Amino acid sequence: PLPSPKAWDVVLCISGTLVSCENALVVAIIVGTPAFRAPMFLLVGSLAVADLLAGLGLVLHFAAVFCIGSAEMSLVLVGVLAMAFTASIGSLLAITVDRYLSLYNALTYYSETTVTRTYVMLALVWGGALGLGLLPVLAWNCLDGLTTCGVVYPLSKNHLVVLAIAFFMVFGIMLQLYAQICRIVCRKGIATLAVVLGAFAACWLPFTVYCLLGDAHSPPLYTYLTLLPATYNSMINPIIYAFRNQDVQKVLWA
Amino acid sequence: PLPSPKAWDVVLCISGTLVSCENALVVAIIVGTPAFRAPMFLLVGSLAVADLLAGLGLVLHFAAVFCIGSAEMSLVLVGVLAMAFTASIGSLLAITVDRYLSLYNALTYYSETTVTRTYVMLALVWGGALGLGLLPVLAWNCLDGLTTCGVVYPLSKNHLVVLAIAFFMVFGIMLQLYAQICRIVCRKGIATLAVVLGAFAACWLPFTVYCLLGDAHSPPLYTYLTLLPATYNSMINPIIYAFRNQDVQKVLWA
Ligand SMILES: CC(C)Oc1cc(Cl)ccc1CNc1cc(-c2ccccc2)nc2ncnn12
Ligand SMILES: CC(C)Oc1cc(Cl)ccc1CNc1cc(-c2ccccc2)nc2ncnn12
Ligand SMILES: CCCCCCCC/C=C\CCCCCCCC(=O)NCCO
Ligand SMILES: CCCCCCCC/C=C\CCCCCCCC(=O)NCCO
Ligand SMILES: CCCCCCCCCCCCO
Ligand SMILES: CCCCCCCCCCCCO
Ligand SMILES: CCCCCCCCCCCCO
Ligand SMILES: CCCCCCCCCCCCO
Ligand SMILES: CCC/C=C\CCCO
Ligand SMILES: CCC/C=C\CCCO
Ligand SMILES: CCC/C=C\CCCO
Ligand SMILES: CCC/C=C\CCCO
Repeated sequence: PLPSPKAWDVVLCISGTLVSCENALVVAIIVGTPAFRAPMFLLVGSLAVADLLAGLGLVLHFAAVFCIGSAEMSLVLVGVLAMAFTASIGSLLAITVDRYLSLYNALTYYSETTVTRTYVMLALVWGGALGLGLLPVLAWNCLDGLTTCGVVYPLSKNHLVVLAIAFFMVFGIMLQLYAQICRIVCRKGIATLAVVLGAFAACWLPFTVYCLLGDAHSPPLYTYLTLLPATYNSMINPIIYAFRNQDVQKVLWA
Repeated sequence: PLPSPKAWDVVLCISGTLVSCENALVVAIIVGTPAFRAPMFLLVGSLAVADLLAGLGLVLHFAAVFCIGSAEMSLVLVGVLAMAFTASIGSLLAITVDRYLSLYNALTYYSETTVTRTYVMLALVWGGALGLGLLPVLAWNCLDGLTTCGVVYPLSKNHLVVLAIAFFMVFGIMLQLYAQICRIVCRKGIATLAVVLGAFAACWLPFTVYCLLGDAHSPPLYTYLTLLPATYNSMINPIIYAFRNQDVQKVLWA
């Protein structure tokens, strides 16, 4: 007797499908033409790949939990979603650091070296995504039943709290970065970047705060209500970061 | 008299006494000489006042819980300790940002009167210390029951989680700042900055992590064993930030 899907589960499956479609389009645009090989588009490509992985993981997780039942597969796919979300946030941070460094090297008349540091940032982001996405597989999970399980069933409470700590450190870093970018160029662009930062924060603060204010016995509705904004953020990230470029729009026109 | 204090509380009382003595000396040096009116010395004075308040609060809390029993006085003093620690963190952040901006304006050629930006930072720090140190004297009090007390008995759990969230945002901000200062300045004088940042992280991470990984029924020894480094941080802050100055040391030698 496989569980019958609920409304919220179908909602997350649909959102995962939409995210997968959008980020597949973005990745296909980037990789199809050999023009986009600059270290500026590599970070956008990494973010798009991470979001596409998250969407495909959502769809495959719904399918493998409610259509083709398996117990040793849902845990792996949940780990994959965790890795994809961590990689998405790391790529967002890498895209800001690079953007700040290049306004900074543009109003200082210093030649910029961004051929190796971009590779280092990508390697660090993906290593953090894999090292914070392999814990549910073998290290940190409540499937043993004696590990104070967290709000998410496959994930442990301590692992979730570690993820929240890392996210808040990243949020502080990217609040400083969006605070200096507001000073170097100092008017509508400042408002637009503030709106972008607010859109990023209003989508990830709910879940990353409920992770600390939530208990294992809390209603399952809260998990969906706080995780849906994360999927919405992954949905809107390509629009802000990939379809706002003139070259990508020109490729669309062709 | 009646409570019969344990061996892990006289240590806290003597640590509070040492912190109070050191920061009283620093504040006396700062305020006695009328030459110290620069914004940097104002920030150092604010940090010293916050640490002196923390030490005096520790001593008065020991005296008022273990020598002259009073629940209301104990709660008020615990709120005062929370306010003093929040003000200390805010003053450290203000000192860091002011030092970074001084380096920025020094290695660039733009200068402005920083007599109205330091006042705003001090107002923000000393308004957030009261805003985050008024909750125990307000509805967010756990001694009334039905409030899932945190690792600290008078303080709630949600309040401690909010404090940890704010601290981790501040830690991310000051990790970005201690990386930019490491980039703008640049060779053996940079490891000192790493040592200074360690003398803060290794002191404030234990408690701010145990606030999230701790439970109400957890042993009381953990609270003391993780809050002792927090007192050590306020003990060592004047040595790093006040007795390393030139004018302060010159006045001390006289
Ligand atoms: C304690 C608080 C004020 O510190 C911060 C708070 C947030 Cl939300 C974000 C960032 C910071 C510190 N970064 C910062 C602040 C200011 C600044 C300008 C005007 C008034 C006060 C502060 N200027 C700066 N220039 C380069 N960094 N930077
Ligand atoms: C994801 C990670 C790499 O980002 C950070 C991590 C920490 Cl611990 C602290 C800070 C940042 C981002 N600030 C930063 C990074 C770098 C940089 C230099 C070399 C390699 C990689 C990054 N250069 C910079 N210049 C101005 N800020 N800034
Ligand atoms: C340099 C490295 C930077 C690291 C930054 C880390 C930030 C992480 C924040 C947040 C991490 C979110 C964790 C997602 C949990 C998955 C929930 C799930 O499985 N839902 C199934 C629905 O089907
Ligand atoms: C712009 C504002 C910036 C705010 C930054 C906030 C950081 C807070 C960090 C840490 C908060 C520390 C909380 C102290 C708890 C008191 C424990 C106690 O009472 N022990 C009694 C012993 O006698
Ligand atoms: C930023 C977090 C770095 C330290 C690791 C946090 C996890 C603590 C695990 C506690 C193990 C005892 O159950
Ligand atoms: C814009 C920031 C809003 C964050 C609200 C966080 C809500 C915390 C309560 C989560 C429910 C479980 O306790
Ligand atoms: C980062 C601060 C964001 C606000 C989170 C705390 C707000 C109070 C919610 C308490 C709800 C408990 O049922
Ligand atoms: C420098 C990093 C030190 C982090 C140590 C944090 C350990 C906290 C464990 C608290 C567990 C109480 O249940
Ligand atoms: C450990 C990460 C940093 C190592 C150096 C690589 C980046 C060069 O700027
Ligand atoms: C408290 C908000 C501060 C953000 C930085 C704005 C500086 C503009 O001069
Ligand atoms: C919102 C708090 C700051 C408001 C005043 C602007 C900063 C001073 O230049
Ligand atoms: C990679 C972590 C260290 C951050 C500072 C970068 C220094 C650049 O030379």
